Amino acid sequence: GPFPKATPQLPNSVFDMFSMKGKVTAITGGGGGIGFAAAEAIAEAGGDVALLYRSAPNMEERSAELAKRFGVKVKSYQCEVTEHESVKQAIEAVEKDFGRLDCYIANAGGGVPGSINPDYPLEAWHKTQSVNLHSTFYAARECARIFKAQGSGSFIATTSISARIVNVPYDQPAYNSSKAAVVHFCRSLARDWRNFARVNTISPGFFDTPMGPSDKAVEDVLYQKSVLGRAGDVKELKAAYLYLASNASTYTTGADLLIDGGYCLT
Amino acid sequence: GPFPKATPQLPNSVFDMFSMKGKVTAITGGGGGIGFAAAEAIAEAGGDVALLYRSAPNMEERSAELAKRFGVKVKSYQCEVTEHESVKQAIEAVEKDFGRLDCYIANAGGGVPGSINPDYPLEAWHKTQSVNLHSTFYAARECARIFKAQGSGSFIATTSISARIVNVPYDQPAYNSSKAAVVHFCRSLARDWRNFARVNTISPGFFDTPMGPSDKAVEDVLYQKSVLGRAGDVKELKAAYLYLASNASTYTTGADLLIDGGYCLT
Amino acid sequence: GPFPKATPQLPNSVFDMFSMKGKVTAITGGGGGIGFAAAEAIAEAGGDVALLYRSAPNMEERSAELAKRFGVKVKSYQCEVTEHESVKQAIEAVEKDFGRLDCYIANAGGGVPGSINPDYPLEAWHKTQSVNLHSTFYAARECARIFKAQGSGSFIATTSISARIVNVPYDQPAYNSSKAAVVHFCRSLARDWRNFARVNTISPGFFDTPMGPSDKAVEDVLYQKSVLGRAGDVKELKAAYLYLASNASTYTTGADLLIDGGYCLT
Amino acid sequence: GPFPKATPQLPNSVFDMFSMKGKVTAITGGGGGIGFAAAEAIAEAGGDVALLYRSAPNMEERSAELAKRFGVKVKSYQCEVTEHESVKQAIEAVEKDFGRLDCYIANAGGGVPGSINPDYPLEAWHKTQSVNLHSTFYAARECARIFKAQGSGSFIATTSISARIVNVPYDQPAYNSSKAAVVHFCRSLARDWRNFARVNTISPGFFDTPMGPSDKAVEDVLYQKSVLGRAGDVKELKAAYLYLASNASTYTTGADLLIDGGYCLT
Ligand SMILES: NC(=O)C1=CN([C@@H]2O[C@H](COP(=O)(O)OP(=O)(O)OC[C@H]3O[C@@H](n4cnc5c(N)ncnc54)[C@H](OP(=O)(O)O)[C@@H]3O)[C@@H](O)[C@H]2O)C=CC1
Ligand SMILES: NC(=O)C1=CN([C@@H]2O[C@H](COP(=O)(O)OP(=O)(O)OC[C@H]3O[C@@H](n4cnc5c(N)ncnc54)[C@H](OP(=O)(O)O)[C@@H]3O)[C@@H](O)[C@H]2O)C=CC1
Ligand SMILES: NC(=O)C1=CN([C@@H]2O[C@H](COP(=O)(O)OP(=O)(O)OC[C@H]3O[C@@H](n4cnc5c(N)ncnc54)[C@H](OP(=O)(O)O)[C@@H]3O)[C@@H](O)[C@H]2O)C=CC1
Ligand SMILES: NC(=O)C1=CN([C@@H]2O[C@H](COP(=O)(O)OP(=O)(O)OC[C@H]3O[C@@H](n4cnc5c(N)ncnc54)[C@H](OP(=O)(O)O)[C@@H]3O)[C@@H](O)[C@H]2O)C=CC1
Repeated sequence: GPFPKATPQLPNSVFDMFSMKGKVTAITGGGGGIGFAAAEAIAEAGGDVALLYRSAPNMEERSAELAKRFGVKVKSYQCEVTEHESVKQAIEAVEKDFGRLDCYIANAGGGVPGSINPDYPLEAWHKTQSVNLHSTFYAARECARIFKAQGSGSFIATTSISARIVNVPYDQPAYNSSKAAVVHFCRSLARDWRNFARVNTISPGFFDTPMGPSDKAVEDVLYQKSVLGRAGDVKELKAAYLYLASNASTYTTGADLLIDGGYCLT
Repeated sequence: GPFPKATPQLPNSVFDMFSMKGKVTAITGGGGGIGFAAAEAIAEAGGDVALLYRSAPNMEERSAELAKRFGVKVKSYQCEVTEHESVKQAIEAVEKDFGRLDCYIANAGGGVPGSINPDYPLEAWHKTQSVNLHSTFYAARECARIFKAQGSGSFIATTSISARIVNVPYDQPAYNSSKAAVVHFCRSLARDWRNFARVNTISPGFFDTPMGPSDKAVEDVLYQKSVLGRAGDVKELKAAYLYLASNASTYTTGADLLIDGGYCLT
Repeated sequence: GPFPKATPQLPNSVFDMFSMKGKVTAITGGGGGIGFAAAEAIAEAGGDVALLYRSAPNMEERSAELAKRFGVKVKSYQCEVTEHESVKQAIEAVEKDFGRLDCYIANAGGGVPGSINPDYPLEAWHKTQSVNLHSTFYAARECARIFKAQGSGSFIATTSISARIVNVPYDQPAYNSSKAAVVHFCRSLARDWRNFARVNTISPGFFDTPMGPSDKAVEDVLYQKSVLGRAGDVKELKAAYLYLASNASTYTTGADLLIDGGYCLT
Repeated sequence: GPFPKATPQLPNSVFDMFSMKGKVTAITGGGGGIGFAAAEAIAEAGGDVALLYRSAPNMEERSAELAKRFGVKVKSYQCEVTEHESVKQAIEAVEKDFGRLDCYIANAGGGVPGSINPDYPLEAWHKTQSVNLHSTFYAARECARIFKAQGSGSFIATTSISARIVNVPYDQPAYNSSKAAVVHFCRSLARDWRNFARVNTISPGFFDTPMGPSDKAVEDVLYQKSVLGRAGDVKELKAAYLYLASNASTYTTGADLLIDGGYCLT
């Protein structure tokens, strides 16, 4: 269009920039460590939250608790992120029940570790790519229509240090490549969607979660590589999700927030 | 050690993590666009602010206004950042006056554009390195002592997109290299101050300040490179400075926050 | 077992380091611009070459021309890279016909451009990931066995500037993702395969092949962004492939060679 | 509209691309491990070489021996890279004695290690910056004139993994930041000089030279971080320097060749 494009009117108050009042956020892996923490940050900011889950229990009860706690709307939705159909239906259910969708957090993830050789099953590769990469694309694709119609939107993917670093001692090229794919996929989206949305990623290091250090051997690697000598606590991501989800970050697009206690420094 | 290092207690509330109450932040370039915006964010979070300036007028008046606005202590200090003695003295004055120093924001910057050839004065090169790079080292060196004695601290340097990309059409290798040096200097400090401080950088794209686009030619490059088709407003750096300065970001260290409206996506 | 690992015995002659005498190289996209250029480089260096193609015509005669021109063995193999069985069968045919496999160049690529939209078919996404990413995984999976049996190998993937920047004016997140994925997949393999092989990528900018600038609007961007103001000529990639394929690069692993005429600088 | 710019004269033979016959290369740190290896690669390719040294003994003999060995012209020059006049004096002498200057390799380096705190002398910071960063600027400044007159040139800086990662266990933010500075300074020159020169860097990991692993604690870090479990041998750099100095790399500008045995992967 004509240049320069309009600078938005912006709150004089930094805390007001963080407000999620009147805004709707959907979060996959909603029942998990990072996902629920993000939900708590956003619910505290006054935002309504859709918690998307697959196998997590008590989600209706956990939703009701979060809603009561913060005085916002929280509803849980079953969503199998490897299935486009399920990803789409969850998004359209959120749009229908809430009236809009301002933020999608593609936070569900997983995969299967292993060296690359003929002992690595072909399905292990594709399940891994499906859960981290294809899932993000299925969500983005459908969000694109909502965000374009609203003229606004914020897409966040939870990536990993594995997108830029190679995990040791348990090789996992599949998971590493799938997360790197997401990082640059989101960057491409930031340009693609420049007229109606921002797109950013958060790359956590090791966090105290069921997806954190699997055993003593990875813990020992963590204590050496993390300059802080410890795994993160999920509260330490809360502000970063809220930062990207809100008007705190209206000039932040195509960015990857590295929250890793210095893991990637050495 | 031992390992794991202890987690740091954090409030249950995401907004309480941003609180700067009881904490002291010193900010060079404190009379300037980005530096005063940062000061406003920190004062809003209840933090005390030392405003470090060189030639900016009415700093005593502007400091008192900010103090009254937010109900915090604000005091200005003359500091020439290319002189280690001036940098050291301002740091020691704030330490003496406020009793502590929790966050130093190495935000002052400048330099001289020009192609690298025999018409580029040696002093231009050295003034540019002094104002961006040496200044930061001078600050870090004296902050190290205070942070180590406190066992806590947050060091922030304002870098630039110029640390990772090359500006056009006006060549400025000196400025670009000086900002790249600061980004990795800071990354080096994050490992080095491990036991007592976090250190991070904020890399703005072009912002509407006296250091924003030189002329129409730079403007035209910005309008097509930035996917948002405009320069930033310093309000949109505010939340990022507070993020890093506070307990919002306790597992964030060695990071470079890119806030560039997509300039670097390409 | 113990450290340090043995330093390889190497020629005093730098030109001898480039020799591909007694080495077998397999190259997907072998009938294409970049792939045949690399074949010419390796044939000249005295290497035997397996040319892997899908639809390219006259491959038996082109192979014959190359073999005669350079006095090496050259054979063509039909290989559809989106299918694991065809990738594996080609690799195993080469191993049998040539007796060994020293270097594999995962050079075939493609994809479907387009904005991420409900108008972007799921099939287009998966076709794009298949030809660039899955293909590379399928080759690597099978090479791992040969390479470790041998105690040596060099895996090379042709990536793109699209791995690290986003292409304009024609959005293509699928392709950009898939190439980013390959870059870090190869980095993960470099660690994975550390005892028996080296793994590196070459990321070309725009080159004059059928995969080069698709129209005048892409050309105009290229002229602005490449500091050299032109597309590459495939001869300008030849040395980089020979460098990685040979003993010229025995301490080079996990690297991404950017050959882009400065496309990524600004 | 002089776009597109003509593609240079490109040898059809990959080995002819590496030829340095009729080309003059000046190498600081010429008496050192990497520098002399670079000189041998370039002498073998038929290039004339100026060995620039500060304190290295027997340089007149070592030059004469390299010249006789390869049948090229080799001369030595006393050059203190921290002083602009000495850098310029050596450049102008080379130009006068050899007639030309096609390639400058800013290879000299050093510095003083240490944590950043009041015990790190201001002089130590400035020495470190001078030897790595300012030296490179001093060379570039004067090379620009020669390259402009020639319409051609290849500027190479020897950087380090330290430009991209943080060394451990012995902190060295000064050295790290200076090297990072040089990487992006070079990237900036690649654009600046785009009409008459190419500009690239080579980032070695630890190599077996007096600037290699200082003690067994560094060695132990090296053996666990580099996937090849050993320090580099200087022969393993030769081909990379030749690659950048010659027509092997005519579309390669603004690139950083990482040659680190995978040190930066994990
Ligand atoms: N913790 C760590 O050390 C790190 C984590 N990450 C990333 O953070 C994200 C969240 O993980 P985290 O909270 O740590 O761990 P959790 O195990 O607590 O959460 C992971 C979530 O992924 C969901 N999930 C997995 N597969 C599917 C699927 N097929 N369909 C729908 N949901 C699925 C799970 O849902 P459910 O339980 O309902 O089945 C679960 O809630 C992941 O993307 C992970 O890759 C990145 C770096 C580090
Ligand atoms: N605006 C932009 O587009 C971008 C700016 N930046 C960086 O942001 C930072 C702040 O600049 P910004 O706020 O935009 O512009 P301003 O011009 O408003 O601020 C620049 C500040 O630097 C101070 N300064 C310059 N030289 C010295 C010196 N020798 N000693 C002490 N102070 C000095 C000035 O202080 P005083 O007036 O008191 O002399 C001034 O406050 C700089 O580091 C700049 O490099 C990075 C990317 C983009
Ligand atoms: N040219 C450019 O500007 C750039 C190209 N690249 C990459 O370089 C590589 C080579 O392309 P380039 O030489 O430029 O272009 P070409 O079109 O000349 O060659 C591309 C090759 O890809 C092969 N191919 C495509 N799909 C398949 C498939 N499904 N199975 C087997 N082979 C397949 C084609 O084989 P066939 O014809 O036999 O069917 C063809 O030989 C690609 O990976 C591309 O992504 C990267 C950056 C820039
Ligand atoms: N070896 C390694 O592990 C690594 C080395 N590097 C870099 O490689 C480059 C070469 O080092 P390398 O060959 O390994 O080690 P050497 O010690 O063999 O070489 C270092 C060279 O730098 C020269 N030098 C130092 N200070 C000055 C000065 N003030 N003026 C002129 N010359 C000076 C020395 O010259 P003289 O003897 O004549 O005084 C010497 O030839 C350096 O830039 C270093 O930073 C980068 C990564 C790793």
